[PDB]
Amino acid sequence: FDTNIVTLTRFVMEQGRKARGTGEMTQLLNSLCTAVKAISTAVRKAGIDQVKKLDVLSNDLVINVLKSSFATCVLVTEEDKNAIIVEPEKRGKYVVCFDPLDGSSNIDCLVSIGTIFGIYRKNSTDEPSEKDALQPGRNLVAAGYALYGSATMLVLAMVNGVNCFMLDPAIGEFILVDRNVKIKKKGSIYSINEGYAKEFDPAITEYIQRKKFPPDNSAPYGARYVGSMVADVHRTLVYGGIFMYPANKKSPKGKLRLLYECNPMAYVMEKAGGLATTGKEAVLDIVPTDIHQRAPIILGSPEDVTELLEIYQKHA
Amino acid sequence: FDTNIVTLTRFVMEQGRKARGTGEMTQLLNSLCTAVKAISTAVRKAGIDQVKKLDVLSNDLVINVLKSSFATCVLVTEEDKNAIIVEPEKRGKYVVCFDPLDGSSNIDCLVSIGTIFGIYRKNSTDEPSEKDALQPGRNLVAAGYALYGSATMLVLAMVNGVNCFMLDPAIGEFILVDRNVKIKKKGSIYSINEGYAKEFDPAITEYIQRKKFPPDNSAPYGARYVGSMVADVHRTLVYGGIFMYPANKKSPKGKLRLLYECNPMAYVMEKAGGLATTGKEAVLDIVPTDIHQRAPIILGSPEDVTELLEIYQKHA
Amino acid sequence: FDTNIVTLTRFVMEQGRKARGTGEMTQLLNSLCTAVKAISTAVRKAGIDQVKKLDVLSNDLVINVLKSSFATCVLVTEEDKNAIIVEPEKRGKYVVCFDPLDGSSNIDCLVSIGTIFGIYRKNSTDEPSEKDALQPGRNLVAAGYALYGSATMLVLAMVNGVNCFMLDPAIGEFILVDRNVKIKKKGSIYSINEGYAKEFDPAITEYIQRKKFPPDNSAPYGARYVGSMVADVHRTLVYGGIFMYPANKKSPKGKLRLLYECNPMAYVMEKAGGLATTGKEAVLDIVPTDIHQRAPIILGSPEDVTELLEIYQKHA
Amino acid sequence: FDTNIVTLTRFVMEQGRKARGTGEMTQLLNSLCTAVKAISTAVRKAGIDQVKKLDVLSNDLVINVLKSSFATCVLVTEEDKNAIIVEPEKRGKYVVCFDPLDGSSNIDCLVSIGTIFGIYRKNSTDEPSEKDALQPGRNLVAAGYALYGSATMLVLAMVNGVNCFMLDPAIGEFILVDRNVKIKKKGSIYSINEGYAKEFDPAITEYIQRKKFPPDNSAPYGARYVGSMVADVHRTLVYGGIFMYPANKKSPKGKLRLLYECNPMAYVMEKAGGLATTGKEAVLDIVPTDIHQRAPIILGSPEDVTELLEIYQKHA
Ligand SMILES: Nc1ncnc2c1ncn2[C@@H]1O[C@H](COP(=O)(O)O)[C@@H](O)[C@H]1O
Ligand SMILES: Nc1ncnc2c1ncn2[C@@H]1O[C@H](COP(=O)(O)O)[C@@H](O)[C@H]1O
Ligand SMILES: Nc1ncnc2c1ncn2[C@@H]1O[C@H](COP(=O)(O)O)[C@@H](O)[C@H]1O
Ligand SMILES: Nc1ncnc2c1ncn2[C@@H]1O[C@H](COP(=O)(O)O)[C@@H](O)[C@H]1O
Ligand SMILES: O=P(O)(O)OC[C@H]1O[C@](O)(CO)[C@@H](O)[C@@H]1O
Ligand SMILES: O=P(O)(O)OC[C@H]1O[C@](O)(CO)[C@@H](O)[C@@H]1O
Ligand SMILES: O=P(O)(O)OC[C@H]1O[C@](O)(CO)[C@@H](O)[C@@H]1O
Ligand SMILES: O=P(O)(O)OC[C@H]1O[C@](O)(CO)[C@@H](O)[C@@H]1O
Ligand SMILES: [Mg+2]
Ligand SMILES: [Mg+2]
Ligand SMILES: [Mg+2]
Ligand SMILES: [Mg+2]
Repeated sequence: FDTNIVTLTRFVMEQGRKARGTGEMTQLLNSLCTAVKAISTAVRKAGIDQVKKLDVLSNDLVINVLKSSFATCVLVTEEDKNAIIVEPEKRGKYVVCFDPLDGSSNIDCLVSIGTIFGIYRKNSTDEPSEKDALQPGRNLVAAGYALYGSATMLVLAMVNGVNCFMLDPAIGEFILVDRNVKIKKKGSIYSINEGYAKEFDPAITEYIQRKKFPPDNSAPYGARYVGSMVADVHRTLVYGGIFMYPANKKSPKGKLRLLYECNPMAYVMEKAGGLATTGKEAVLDIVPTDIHQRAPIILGSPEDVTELLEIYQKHA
Repeated sequence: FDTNIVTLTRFVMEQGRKARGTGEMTQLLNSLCTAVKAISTAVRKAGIDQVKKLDVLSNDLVINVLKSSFATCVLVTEEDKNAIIVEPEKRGKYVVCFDPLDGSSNIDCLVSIGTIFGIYRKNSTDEPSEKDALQPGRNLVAAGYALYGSATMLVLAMVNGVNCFMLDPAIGEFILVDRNVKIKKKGSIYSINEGYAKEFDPAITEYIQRKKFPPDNSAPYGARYVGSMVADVHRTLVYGGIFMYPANKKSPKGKLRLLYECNPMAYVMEKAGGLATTGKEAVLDIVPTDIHQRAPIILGSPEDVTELLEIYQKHA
Repeated sequence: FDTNIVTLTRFVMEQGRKARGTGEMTQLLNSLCTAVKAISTAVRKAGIDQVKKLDVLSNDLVINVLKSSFATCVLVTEEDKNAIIVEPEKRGKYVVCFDPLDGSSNIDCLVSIGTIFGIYRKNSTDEPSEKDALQPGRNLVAAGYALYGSATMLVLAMVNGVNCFMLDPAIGEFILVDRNVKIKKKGSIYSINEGYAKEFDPAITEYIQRKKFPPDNSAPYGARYVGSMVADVHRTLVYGGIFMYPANKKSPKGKLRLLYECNPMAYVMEKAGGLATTGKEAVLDIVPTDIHQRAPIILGSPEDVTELLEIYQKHA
Repeated sequence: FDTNIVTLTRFVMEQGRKARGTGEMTQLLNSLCTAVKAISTAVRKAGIDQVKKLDVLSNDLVINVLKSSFATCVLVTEEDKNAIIVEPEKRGKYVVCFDPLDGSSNIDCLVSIGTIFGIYRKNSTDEPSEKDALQPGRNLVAAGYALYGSATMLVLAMVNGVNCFMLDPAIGEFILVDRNVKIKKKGSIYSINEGYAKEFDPAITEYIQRKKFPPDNSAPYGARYVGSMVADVHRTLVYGGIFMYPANKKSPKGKLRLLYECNPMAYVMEKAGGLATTGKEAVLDIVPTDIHQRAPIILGSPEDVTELLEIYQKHA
C-alpha cells in the first residue's frame, strides 16, 4: 500500500547521488517533470484558440519552469526564432533543446501529442549564445519525451539506459513502469506517410514494396502512421519496426528538426539499442549549423534499419 | 462565469423534454455518461496486464451501470459470446450494442482508444433475446462514441444531429464544444492499412494510386492510420477524408463487426452528412444474422466515398 | 463493478419521474450539482486574496449556472444587496435562496466551508420581485447544503427525507452514501461560541452549565465549535447534539440570516427528525420582512433542543 | 505561466544543497511528500470501514514509502504498539515519529484531519531500537504536518523557519505559499474543550474566565475548537491565540501524545516564535520514557501562553 516504490523524483535523486552530481542536473530534471505535469493537465481539459494558445502556454511553462531551475544557460524551442539566453542570476551550465508540444496541429482531432527535449552541458568558455546549442547529438547528456496519449508517459534516456515512467494523475507522481528498455531487433510495422509516394527516392520505394509484397513470401508488415512523431516513435520503441520521414519534396533536408525532434529521439533509439540514420549518416553525428535545421530520419529496430540501408547502398 | 453553459446532462434532459418521453432514454443516456467518465479515469492511469484487464474493467463498468439505469432489456458486448438479457426487475425497453474499449491492444503503445455504442428500441413483443439486437442500424435511436485521446470527447448522434462534448475532468462534466457537426464534402486524407496491399480488390487498388498519383496535377492526399477505429473515424469526421477497412482475404467479410463498431460509426457519419458503404450496399441497411457479424466499411466525406463507389461500379 | 449504484443524477431524475413533473426542478437540481462540483474544485486549490475572491467566484458560478437551468425567476444571495430577477427568456418558476460559500473567512485557516440553499416555488402571479423570496421556510420545496471538508458531501432534503451524497472527484459524480438520514434523539456535544458568555440570556446560561456540570452524575457533554455553520450543523446531524447561535447583544436578532443560512438548515433538521427553534418560535414558521433578515437558531437532536426550550419557558 | 516558482521538491533540494547534505534527508523529505499526496487523495474520495481502514491505509503508505527512502532506521506510529526497526538493506540514519492520520474519529463527520511527523537523526552507536526514538523534541531535525481541510497544506519547520506549502491537486505539486511564518504575539481566540470544565485545575479555570469576562474590560476572546488537533493548531499559527489540552481527568498525563502529536507541533510553535508548555516545563525538553507517552500541551502566541503561565505560578 504504497506509491510503487520507484517514483521519478526518487530515481533522479538516486542517479544524481551515484554520479556525484552538484544537484544541478537533478534540479533541471525535477523542473522538466513539473512542467510536463502542468502540460499534461492542460492537454487533457483541451478547452474548459486552443492549438495556438495551448502550444503557447506549453512554451511558456517549459521556459519559466526551466529558468527557475537555475540550471540552464541557453534554451532553444521550436516556437522561438532565436535561442533564449538566460539571465546571469538564473544561469546554470546546461543548454536544453525542446519541442514543448509536438503535433499541435492534431489537437483538434484529439491525436496523441508530446514534448521532446535534449540536454547538453555547456562546453565553451564564452558568454552563452546560440553557438552552445549547436553540438552533435552525440554530445547529449540526457534526452527523452513525454507522450500525452491514452495515459501520459515520460521516457528518459540517459547514458546508462532508457526508462519509462507512467504519470499517476491521481497523485501527480511519475512511477517507473519499465526499465532498461531495449527495442526488438526486427519488428513488423513500417511507418511512413505514403501520400508522398511520388516524391520518394528509389530506395524508400523499393523497401516499402518489399514490406507489402515480401519476396521470400513471408508475412507483410502492418502499417501504422499516427502523424504525430512522439506517438509513431514511441510505438516503435515498444512494439518494434521502423519509422521513416525521409527526404522527398521537403528537399533532402526533410521535415523534422534536428536539435529538438530528431536528436532526442535518435539518442533514445541508440540507447534502447536500435538505429537512427538519415540513410547516409547516423543522425547523432550531424554537426548542426542552424538551431532550426531539419534532417531526414529513419529509426527503429536494428534488422529493419540495416535492410533499408542495404537498399540505399544498392542505389549507388 | 461558469462551468460551461451546456453540459451533456443539461442537453440530454432538454432533448427528452422537447421530445416528450417518460425519461427512460434520458436515464440510459445519463448512465452512459457516468460509465464513460469512469473508463476515462481508468484509461488515464492505465498502470497505477493492461490490455485484457482494463477492457474487462470496462466491460464491467458498462454492463453494471446500464442495468442500473432500469432502461435496457438486451445488451450486446464485443467481450461476450452471447447477448445478455437483463433480469425483469431491471428491464427497460432498450437494446444497447457496445464496444467497451476499442483498440484495447494499443494500451501498451498508449494510442487513442474509445468506447462505441448503438441503442435500438425493443419493438418485438416476446421475451427479450439476441433476436432484438439483430436490427439494421437504420433502426438506431442513438449512437456515438467516446474517444480517450489527448483529451476525452463523447460524440453522440441522434435523429436530429451530431454533437461533440469535451470532458472537463476537473469537474467531471461533458461540455458542448461542437454543435451540429457536419463533415467536409471532400477531404484530403485517406486512411487504410496499406500492409494488406497484397490482398486488396482492384477498386481499392485504383483508388489508393489515384490518391497518391493524381492524374491531373493535384496535391496527393495525406495518409494517416492510427490503427484504432475511434481515432481514425473521429479525425475523419472532424477534418474530412475517408477511412476504409475493405474486404480482403484475411477476414474476407472485413474485420470490424457490424452491430457495435460499424453501425454506430455509419450512423454518426450519415447524420454528419457523409457516406458509409460496404462497397456494394450501405452499412446501415444490412440486416444482421449474428450479433458478432463482421462487415466491410468505407466511410467519410460524401465526394470521396462516391469517388470510390464509382470505381467499384467501374468493375463490371 | 461500478461507478456507484445510485448517483445524484440517477436519484434526482428518478424522484422527478415518481413525482410526475415537467422536468424543470430536475434541471434546477442538476444545475446545482454542476455548480457544487465547480466550487469544490476551486476551494480545493484555494491559491493555485483567497476569501473575497473565491466567494466572488462562487457567487458567479451559482448565479450563472442557475439562470442557465431556465428554472429560476428570483435568486437571493448573501453576497448581493438586492434579489436578482431573472430575464424572461431564462425565467422558470423557482426562487432560490443561497449562501455561495459559507465561512469564506476561514479559507486562510483552511477550515471546512460550505454552500447553503433553499428552493421555494413562485406562487405569486405578479412580475417576480423580492416579494416571492419572503416566504416562511415551512414553504420550502427543497433545501440542503454542500460541505467542502476533508471530503465533499451534498446533503439534500426534500418532502420525503434527507439523503447524503459523497463526491467522488475522480469521476465528478455524487454517490448516495446515506439514505433517509434521521438524527439521534439525544446527543452528547453542545456547540456554541462561549466567548459571548458575558452577553448570553439566562436560559442559555443554565443550559451550558447543566451540560458541563450535570446535576446527577452524568458524563458532561463534549464541546465542539468549528466556527463554520455547515461544519457544525453537519456534525450535529450526523452524530447528534445541539448547535446554538442564540440572541446576544452584539447581533441582538442573532447573526445568522433566515432565508439562506437558517431556513435550509432548519428544514434539513426537521426532515431528519430534530428540532429548530428561535428559542421562542420555530425558525421555519417565521415570515420574512427582509431578504437579509437575521434570526436566532438552536437546532439539533429533539430531546436536547426540548431540554433548552423548557429552560426558556422556566423563565416566566 | 508557470508552476509558481518554488515548489516543495525544488525547495527541499536547494536547502539540501545549501547544507551540504548527503541527499539522504532530501530523499526522506521527498518520500513524506509522496505519502501525503497519496493520503490527501484517499481522504478526499472518502469511500468511492473508512475510519478503520483509511487510518490503516495511511499507516501503510507512510511506512512503505518511508522504508523506500532508504533513509530511516526506526519508525514510531500512533498505530503500532512497538517501533518499526527497518531492514538493514533499507536502513538510513533517521528516526521518524508520526501520526499518519490525526482526527480519524472525525472522518464520518467530515472534519479536517492531518498527518504529524517529527524527524530525529539517530544518535547512538547501537543497533537501532526503540531507544533511539526517545530523544527530547529539542533534538528534532525537521518536524511538521499536513492538514487535509478545505485545501491540503504542508507546514514544514526546520531549524531556520516555518514554511507553508499548498497542494495544487491539479498537478500534484506543493507550492510555497507562505514563508518564514511567525505567530502573532497576542491573538484573540482560545481553544479548549470546555466539556471538561469540572475536571480543570484552578489556573486553567481562572484563565478561561479571564478571557470571557476580561477584568480590564476589554473585548472577550472568541472561542473555536474543531476537536481535530492539526486544525486547532494550524488555525492558531495563522490567526493567533492559544490552544489548550491540559491535564484534567486524563491524569496530569493528558490525552495528546509526546513523540508524534505534541513534539512536532511544539517545534513548529517555537520555530514560528510562539511557546509550547505543559504549564510546568517546555514540551520540547521533556525526556521521553515511552514512545506512546502522553503530555499536557498549551501552545500558541507568546503573550497568551505567558499570561497563563503567570496564573499557573499564582497557584503555587
Ligand atoms: N540524475 C542525474 N543528476 C545529476 N547529474 C547526473 C545525473 N545522471 C547523470 N549525471 C552526471 O552528473 C554530472 C552533472 O553534475 P551537476 O551538473 O553538478 O549536477 C554529469 O557528469 C552527468 O553525467
Ligand atoms: N434526450 C432524450 N431523452 C429521451 N428521449 C429522447 C431523447 N432524444 C430523443 N428521444 C426520443 O424520446 C423517446 C424515448 O422516450 P422514453 O423511452 O420514455 O424515455 C424516443 O422517441 C427517442 O426518439
Ligand atoms: N427530483 C425531483 N424532480 C422534479 N420535481 C420534483 C422532484 N422531487 C420532488 N419534486 C416535485 O416535483 C414538482 C416540480 O415539477 P416541475 O417544476 O415541472 O419540474 C414539485 O411538486 C416538487 O415537489
Ligand atoms: N533539506 C535538507 N536536506 C538534507 N539535509 C538537510 C536539509 N536541511 C537541513 N539539512 C542538514 O543536512 C544534514 C543531513 O545530511 P544527510 O543526512 O547526508 O542528507 C543535516 O546537518 C541537517 O541539518
Ligand atoms: O508531413 P505530414 O504528413 O503532414 O506529417 C507531419 C507530422 O509527422 C511528424 O513529422 C512525425 O510524426 C510530426 O512531427 C508532424 O506533425
Ligand atoms: O491493425 P489492423 O489489422 O489494420 O486493424 C486495425 C483495426 O483493428 C482495431 O484496432 C480493433 O478492431 C480497430 O480500431 C482498427 O480499425
Ligand atoms: O465566529 P463567530 O462570531 O462565533 O460566528 C460563527 C458563525 O459565523 C460564520 O462563520 C459565518 O456566518 C458561521 O459559519 C458560524 O456559525
Ligand atoms: O478529548 P476530546 O474532546 O474527545 O478531543 C480529542 C481530540 O482533540 C485533540 O486531542 C486535539 O485536537 C485531537 O487529537 C483529538 O481527536
Ligand atoms: Mg514538431
Ligand atoms: Mg474493436
Ligand atoms: Mg454565512
Ligand atoms: Mg492523534
